[PDB]
Amino acid sequence: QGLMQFTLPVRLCKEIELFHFDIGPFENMWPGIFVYMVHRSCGTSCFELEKLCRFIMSVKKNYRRVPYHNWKHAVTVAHCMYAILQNNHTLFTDLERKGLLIACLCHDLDHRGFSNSYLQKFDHPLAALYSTSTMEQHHFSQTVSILQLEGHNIFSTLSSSEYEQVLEIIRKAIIATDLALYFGNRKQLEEMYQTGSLNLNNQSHRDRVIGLMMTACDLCSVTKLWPVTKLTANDIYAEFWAEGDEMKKLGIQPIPMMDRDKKDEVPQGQLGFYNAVAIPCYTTLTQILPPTEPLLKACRDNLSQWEKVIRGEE
Ligand SMILES: COc1ccccc1N1CCN(C(=O)c2cc3c(C)nn(-c4ccccc4)c3s2)CC1
Ligand SMILES: [Mg+2]
Ligand SMILES: [Zn+2]
Repeated sequence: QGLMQFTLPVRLCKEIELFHFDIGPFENMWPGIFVYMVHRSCGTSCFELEKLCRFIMSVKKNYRRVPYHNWKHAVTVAHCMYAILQNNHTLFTDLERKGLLIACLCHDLDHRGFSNSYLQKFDHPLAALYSTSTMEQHHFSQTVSILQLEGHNIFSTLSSSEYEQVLEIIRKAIIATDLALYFGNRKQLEEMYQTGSLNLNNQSHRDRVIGLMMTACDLCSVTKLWPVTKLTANDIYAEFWAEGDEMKKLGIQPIPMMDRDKKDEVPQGQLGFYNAVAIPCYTTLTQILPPTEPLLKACRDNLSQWEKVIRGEE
């Protein structure tokens, strides 16, 4: 370091502060974008540049060449967390700022493009090792593995205490990306916010709020400009339909979402997801953290674009 400030071209320098930023098609700039975000979000001092770079490149190596759950998704989810943190400066601890961008970059490590359900019906060894949140316990495991490589300990300055705290933020943040867990997490938050029992000084409450941030960042393709949203959906479904094919190979009719013979039902499927998942997620998030409102507004814009697709207005 340490008078070595990363800088981006002007258009990226400005637009990276906005929730709807797309990191672009130049894979070799993504490490640079992430370090930029860590530097501005956390400090130039929070991590040793040499170690941070080495960690980022091993994380990248451990993402697979799958249509959707890839390195670009990792960096996209970390950019949404960066926009949330930078719009809510004073609400987060020094440990939280450190751990959350790392959690986001690692949250789908070694994803194979298959759901927890498929692993369970295939009888994959991971499903025997981890009975719930199967892929998410795997992703956390891969994170600890990489932190334990020589020259990869980006947390080397933390005390024993702070190190266990930061790895516990990361574990909880990554487990929360299991959408099966989102529904009750958001119900509890909605009740806590409305009865006014929500207390950010309660560690158990902070946990829930970071859980919700993790779902928000993870689903953030629905908060992009329509052409980004529309073209990402193609990647999402290319994984869904492969999984559907693999279900049929086990002798199991897949759900329609995964059946490539039911492509026609995609736009109605997106409506259900926006209504049952996305809109509620950003709504409750915007109640807890008012400056995240642009994510809700962009989500509602994309809902209305999918209504236009159904009405043949596109
Ligand atoms: C009744 O639903 C449930 C009830 C209890 C537990 C689990 C569920 N499932 C909910 C659905 N599940 C999904 O993975 C997802 C389905 C879709 C669809 C359609 N578009 N996107 C998506 C993602 C990211 C961006 C844009 C669009 C997603 S992600 C799995 C779990
Ligand atoms: Mg995941
Ligand atoms: Zn993800």
